[PDB]
Amino acid sequence: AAESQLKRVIETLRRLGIEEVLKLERRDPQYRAVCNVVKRHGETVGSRLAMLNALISYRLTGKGEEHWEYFGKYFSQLEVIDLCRDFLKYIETSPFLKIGVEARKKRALKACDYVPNLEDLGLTLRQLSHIVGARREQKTLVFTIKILNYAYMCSRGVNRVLPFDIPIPVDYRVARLTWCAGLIDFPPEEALRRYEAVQKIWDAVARETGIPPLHLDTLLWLAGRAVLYGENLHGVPKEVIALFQWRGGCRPP
Repeated sequence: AAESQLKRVIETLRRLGIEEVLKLERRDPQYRAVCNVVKRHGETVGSRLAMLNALISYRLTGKGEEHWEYFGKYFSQLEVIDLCRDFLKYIETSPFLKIGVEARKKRALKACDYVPNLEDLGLTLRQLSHIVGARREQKTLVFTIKILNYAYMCSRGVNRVLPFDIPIPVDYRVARLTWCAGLIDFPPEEALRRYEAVQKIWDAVARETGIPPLHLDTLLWLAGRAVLYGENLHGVPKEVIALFQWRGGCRPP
């Protein structure tokens, strides 16, 4: 089943080009928040704020979307002076960051002075892995690279396709979608533990479709909104949504 589902996924996602994915990224509320902050604060400060927000985008109790919207509103309308201090204050203030707030502050503090290199995202990922103390493939780090690409694209007014060798950010949602598409036969909880196995599947999809993993992430966001949450944004077509409804209860309420 897993082999035939992988083929179906590839041959369906082949109907979409990388240029269409890049266009969809402009619609992502994460992109919009980042871009609003970069326009307000410039590339260097805005990219650092977006980076720090991405680094602490975990244990959000289902509020990731609201959290990015709040980030964008908070910093788009506020002067930033001492970036580290201002970020730490934001962590304390946010309605969305209350779980483990002290450890969020400590992680942000580790990265507070770090200036990402937006034109060498591979070196940036390696540096972040040392700063944060995580494997390069860990969800929050690869997600941070995606967010940094959003900041770069917005700042420079360009498209830039991410590397194939940076894997997809595997959170419980992505694990659930992978299971819902019949690509794994072990449950989402186990998949999340074994997140590299999930990444390997999406790396095969990436290679065969021409859509790098961090861009496949965009498609999974849209498909997930439709299938898990019942919010059809019409960013992906009906046949893409249907991929993720292979298993019985993979349906909106």
